[PDB]
Amino acid sequence: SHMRVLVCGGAGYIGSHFVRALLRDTNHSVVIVDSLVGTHGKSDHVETRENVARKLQQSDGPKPPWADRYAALEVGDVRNEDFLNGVFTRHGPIDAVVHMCAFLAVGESVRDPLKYYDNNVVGILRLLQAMLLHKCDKIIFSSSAAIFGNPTMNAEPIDINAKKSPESPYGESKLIAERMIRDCAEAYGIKGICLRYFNACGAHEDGDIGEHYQGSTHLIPIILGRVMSDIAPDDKRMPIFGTDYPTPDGTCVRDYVHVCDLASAHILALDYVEKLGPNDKSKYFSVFNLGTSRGYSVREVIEVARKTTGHPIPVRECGRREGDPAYLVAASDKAREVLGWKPKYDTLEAIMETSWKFQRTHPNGYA
Amino acid sequence: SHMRVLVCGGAGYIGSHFVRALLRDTNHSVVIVDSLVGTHGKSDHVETRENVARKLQQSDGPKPPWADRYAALEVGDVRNEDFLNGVFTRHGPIDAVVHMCAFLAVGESVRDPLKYYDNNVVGILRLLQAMLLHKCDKIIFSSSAAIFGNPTMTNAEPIDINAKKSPESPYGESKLIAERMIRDCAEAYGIKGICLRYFNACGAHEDGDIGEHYQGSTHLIPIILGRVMSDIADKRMPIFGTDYPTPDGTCVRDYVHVCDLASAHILALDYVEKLGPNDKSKYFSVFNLGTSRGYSVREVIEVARKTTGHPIPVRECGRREGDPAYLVAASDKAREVLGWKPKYDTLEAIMETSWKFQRTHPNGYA
Ligand SMILES: NC(=O)c1ccc[n+]([C@@H]2O[C@H](COP(=O)([O-])OP(=O)(O)OC[C@H]3O[C@@H](n4cnc5c(N)ncnc54)[C@H](O)[C@@H]3O)[C@@H](O)[C@H]2O)c1
Ligand SMILES: NC(=O)c1ccc[n+]([C@@H]2O[C@H](COP(=O)([O-])OP(=O)(O)OC[C@H]3O[C@@H](n4cnc5c(N)ncnc54)[C@H](O)[C@@H]3O)[C@@H](O)[C@H]2O)c1
Ligand SMILES: O=c1ccn([C@@H]2O[C@H](COP(=O)(O)OP(=O)(O)O)[C@@H](O)[C@H]2O)c(=O)[nH]1
Ligand SMILES: O=c1ccn([C@@H]2O[C@H](COP(=O)(O)OP(=O)(O)O)[C@@H](O)[C@H]2O)c(=O)[nH]1
Repeated sequence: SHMRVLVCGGAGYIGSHFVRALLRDTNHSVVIVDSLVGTHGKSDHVETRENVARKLQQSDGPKPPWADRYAALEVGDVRNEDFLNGVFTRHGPIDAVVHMCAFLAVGESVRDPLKYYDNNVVGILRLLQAMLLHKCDKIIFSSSAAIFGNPTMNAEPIDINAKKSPESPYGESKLIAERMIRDCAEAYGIKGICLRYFNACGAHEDGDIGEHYQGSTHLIPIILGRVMSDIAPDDKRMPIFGTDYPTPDGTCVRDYVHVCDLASAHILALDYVEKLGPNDKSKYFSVFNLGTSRGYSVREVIEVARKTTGHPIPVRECGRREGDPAYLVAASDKAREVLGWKPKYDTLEAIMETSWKFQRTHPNGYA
Repeated sequence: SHMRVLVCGGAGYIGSHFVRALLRDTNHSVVIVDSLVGTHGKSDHVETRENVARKLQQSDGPKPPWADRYAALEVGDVRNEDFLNGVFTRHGPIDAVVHMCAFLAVGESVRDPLKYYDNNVVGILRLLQAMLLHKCDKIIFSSSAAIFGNPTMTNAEPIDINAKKSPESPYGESKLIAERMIRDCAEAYGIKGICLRYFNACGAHEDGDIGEHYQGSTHLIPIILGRVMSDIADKRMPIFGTDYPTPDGTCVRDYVHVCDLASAHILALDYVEKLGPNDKSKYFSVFNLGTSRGYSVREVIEVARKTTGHPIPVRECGRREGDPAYLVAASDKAREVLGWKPKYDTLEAIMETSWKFQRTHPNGYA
């Protein structure tokens, strides 16, 4: 069911996996708008017309059914209202917006709130205003488990409607965005879906795209980066942020969901909003928690990395990183029931293997 | 305590009363920044150097202690970076910011959320960024009872500062996010902030020269008094919703005089100015400002009838979306910590000042 999709932040980690799924599993037209602030100012990995061509060229073998599928790339900031307007006009009519751009280092948001409120909140504001101006009535928003925080001061899978008590400015910025999108449904008829990803991880089976460790603030990429340093010719120990949490082993528990499963959820979300009609209205705004429903502590994740890489990965216990909730695991019944979401990755072992395959073949990232 | 104060939205209804209190009851320097979007693009009422000299000229009798006091006026949008930065630079150093600008029609925020999220949220964001850039560490923010919304399922009692926040409108959401942004700036940059939740602002300065004119107003009392004016200077007074979970079915509110709100800001300014390195836990504070008395829409109209002597015919209508059923304030902390002492209690006295201003201003300030 062809549809022209505008993917903000599409050159990023999760965005690249979503775009690839759009290009290989759908007939939608893809337009990416990214400032490249989260990609070191480069876009060699983006599946533009030229990049896709070079890939099919440099390599030999049966031409894939998606060999001619590519996305357009518009480089700029979504807060630059002029730039944004030009993108909607030149690539219009835009049927749906998938808003993935943001700053997402929870620890950094606590130290520099304004950087996060500006980019995260003003960014979604500008998109919503552009959608209204250009008659676009469908949006899929990248939310987070960070909107939940710790229980109001049993730890079990978090439901979509659990209380929202953000433990960081990052979480607050995602939460206000959901409120804004919700209010636009009632006021302007904008159909929106907020997908709360939990801990995104893994890499596409092809092993060519993923989250490089250099400059990363996330657990697994950092662990694998320590291995990339243990592999190199002779403190390289793996830092554990906080061991005094209200969890079984004292370290934070998270739900690691594969980026390819997150990608398929967006395709299902797009089909859902596209089928909504005027009688649905109460269904114009919906939220879904995306996770495997299984949790792993920081210690357990490191142990899986050790068994996946075959390396020692010496650790070192440190103090808590401000902004971190003790436990964040997802209950995804709504996503499974309503969207028909069917995650292919369940164990961290299989996920970790795809992350390692990508990292171990990219000592310098995409560079 | 000679402090230079930047008052955003200072040309407005509540801002004008706060500025007058600053000029007559303090020795602070006042700089007003306002786009005049809420004042019909005019500022004849603002107590600038010129406007104040005209009052003096027309006045007969000995000069008051505050005869020559005036405020500077910078006309522009706080969301305009170049403009805001220029104001901080030319009038600097700015010691404290009193952020009063915003759009505040609860009913309109439900119909047009983006207009409110933009102005209300981006406005406070720019001010906080400017404060950081220009080394300003003190801010007093105009919050609202709208951040509370309805109670989660009893006994309807005055609302405590830490009651659950369940905004019933985008307007309430915009005020709430501003409080969380200010709070996070305390922890991160050492910015000392106070969020004053005004409840239903009403009344007018005893002088009878400034207030909220009915033409273009979305608020209850100004609209009621406007119905009295139109008849003299349907045409029936509309009651929005009569099926609310209240004693008489209409919304209950806490009407607090703008002059009492003004004195609370002066007390708030003193509170943040006295904060030091040891008072980290006090860098972010919130206070609910109300009389603790509630009046339903029916009761307010009843008071207006007696105050004006006009029949004020009515027509019951449906609910205005975005309205909580009950909003009355418990002001224990404001009284205990700031030493706030409201001079107006009952609505009769308040209504009297509102009527005095309106009846003498058939065309507003025009
Ligand atoms: N990574 C996770 O575990 C996780 C979990 C929950 C939610 N999320 C959310 O998913 C989205 C994507 O995350 P990611 O891991 O792919 O991160 P990422 O940084 O790789 O992707 C974000 C992309 O957005 C771009 N961007 C940022 N601000 C922009 C702006 N103002 N204008 C244009 N482009 C801009 C960046 O250049 C980057 O390419 C974000 O909204 C993030 O908050 C991520
Ligand atoms: N009136 C009430 O009952 C009430 C209750 C609770 C909270 N508040 C808050 O108190 C404050 C003042 O309310 P008021 O009744 O005096 O309203 P008002 O409209 O008279 O005052 C607001 C002033 O801010 C200005 N303004 C708006 N956006 C601006 C911008 N972007 N840049 C520069 N100036 C801008 C307007 O021109 C206006 O002069 C607002 O923040 C309002 O939300 C009012
Ligand atoms: O070097 C690191 C990086 C992260 N973490 C922890 O691993 C968990 C996941 O952190 P991440 O930044 O990868 O994602 P988040 O849960 O903040 O969205 C959290 O408890 C972090 O404190 C850690 O112990 N050491
Ligand atoms: O013409 C009007 C205007 C307002 N109201 C009601 O009076 C109460 C106060 O409304 P207002 O806009 O003056 O202030 P708010 O409580 O929204 O901050 C609310 O229940 C309104 O619905 C009314 O019944 N008729």
